Amino acid sequence: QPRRKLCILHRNPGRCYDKIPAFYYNQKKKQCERFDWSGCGGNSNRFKTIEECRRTCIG
Repeated sequence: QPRRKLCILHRNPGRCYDKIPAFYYNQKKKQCERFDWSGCGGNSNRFKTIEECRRTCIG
């Protein structure tokens, strides 16, 4: 599947009040998608740019 195991993690915004535009890898759809990261919490399936998501999880 994806290149790394962090790529399978379920998307998680965390529990803070910010809304930071980021990407995560969507295993089910096989693509990088947008989400808003809250500023704390979350898991390592989160990238600042789509390019970063793509290289890391897709190639």
